Amino acid sequence: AFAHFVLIHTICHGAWIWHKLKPLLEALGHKVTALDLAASGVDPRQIEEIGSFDEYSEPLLTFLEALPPGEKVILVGESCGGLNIAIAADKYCEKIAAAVFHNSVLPDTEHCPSYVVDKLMEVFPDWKDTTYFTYTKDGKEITGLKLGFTLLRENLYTLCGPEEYELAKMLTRKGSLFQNILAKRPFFTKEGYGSIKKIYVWTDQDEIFLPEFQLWQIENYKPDKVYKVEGGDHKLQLTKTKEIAEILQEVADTYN
Amino acid sequence: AFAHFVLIHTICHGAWIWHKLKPLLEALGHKVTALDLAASGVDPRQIEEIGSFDEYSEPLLTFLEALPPGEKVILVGESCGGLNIAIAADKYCEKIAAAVFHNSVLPDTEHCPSYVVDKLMEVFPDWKDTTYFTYTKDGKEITGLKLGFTLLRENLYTLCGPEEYELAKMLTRKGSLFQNILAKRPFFTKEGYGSIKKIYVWTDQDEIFLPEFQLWQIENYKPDKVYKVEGGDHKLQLTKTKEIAEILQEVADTYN
Repeated sequence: AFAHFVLIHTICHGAWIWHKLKPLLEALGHKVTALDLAASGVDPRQIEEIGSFDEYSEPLLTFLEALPPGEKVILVGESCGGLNIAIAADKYCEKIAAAVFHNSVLPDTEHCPSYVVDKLMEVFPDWKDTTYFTYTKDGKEITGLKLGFTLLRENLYTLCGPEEYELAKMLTRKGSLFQNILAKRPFFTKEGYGSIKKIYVWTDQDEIFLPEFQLWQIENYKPDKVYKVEGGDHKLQLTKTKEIAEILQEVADTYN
Repeated sequence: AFAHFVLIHTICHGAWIWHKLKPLLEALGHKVTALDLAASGVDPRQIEEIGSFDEYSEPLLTFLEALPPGEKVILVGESCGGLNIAIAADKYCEKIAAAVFHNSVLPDTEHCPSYVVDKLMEVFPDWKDTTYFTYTKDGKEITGLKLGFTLLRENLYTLCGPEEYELAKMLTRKGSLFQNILAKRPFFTKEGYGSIKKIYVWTDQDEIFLPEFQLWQIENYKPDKVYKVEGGDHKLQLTKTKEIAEILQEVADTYN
């Protein structure tokens, strides 16, 4: 079967991270949309204009809003993109056939929206040469970050080629986790987000979303299906692109 | 010998086009700077803010202005980047060891600055699915363009892999040739631009800067050295990355 996959990058990244996977999925016959979220990739906004993870999610919400009635998509979120998935599913659950988490945060409905980010920061406290700053938006102080090039090289792009790591150095931008804003956000709903099918894809060789974290997330909020990819690195859509496409094909054949 | 290469993308592109060549040059021991020009790549400006090719060149001029006395670079410009080279050389000629034209326009000092663009538009009049718009800046009507995806696929990225063409679809932005502004600009100077060493690199399999155009440019304004790369496509830094590095090494060993 064919599906429309909507690929959702993580903070400080853009659609460009999907530049290998998107043509491969298209070569299997799928439709693929790879969005730039707010203040990401070639989006014209800067992060200091964005006040919350919800506002950061606008391009995804707008895209979903534009789907004609009856059209459903499979969302695919990497790393912090799982929070964009949860936000989207609480507005447009009827348009989501399934959500695929790709070395991603997996929010739940019983704890506040910051819960799995808080845990991530306990498991992986040292972001190496990443730099931080603060800005104010809508009366709140927001911590921005710019991912350090050593962190990128060693922990996110560990096994990626030099030409892929170069893209990351060139294209990663200032971003934010909006952790303190998530901490005060209404909880993700059982009727929206809680109802969607959730497929969790990961590798135990991820050097930033470490096994203790990912296995903690799976036990915290049981996915409908788990796929473990052997080898690769945090950026499985670069290091294990074919295996990810293979998994996404199966998802398309299972969930509609 | 080692050099500091400054890589200059063409209109509608960004530093990202150099993502294969930059690490290769670094693997030979060079220093490499790959800039985003105004309103290009992840630069925060939009094209409608930019009024001339000189203003478009600002990041290059600022970078050159920041070089301490005595430091010289080798500029490398692809496609329309040769006009950024000429603008830069009329301000900072003493900081330029050489300029390398990479399937690039080659402005001169005897004709107005638009001369080789006017000729390009005669040789290659049909930009396929490229779209155009107009905006006004500093009292002039400027023609903007967004490169068509068929043009990209067939004429610029002809032999590039699907994952490279995908990057182009994702990351190319609205831009401008500023042709009518170039047409009224003071001529490039003999003392500045005219004095710099000019190395012209091309392939006769370029499907947009066609052989008639490139050979016309070489006869119009004789380069100090010509290198013809066999095969590849317009984006030689993607299809012939090693050959381009090889040539740039020789340039570094010849010109300082």
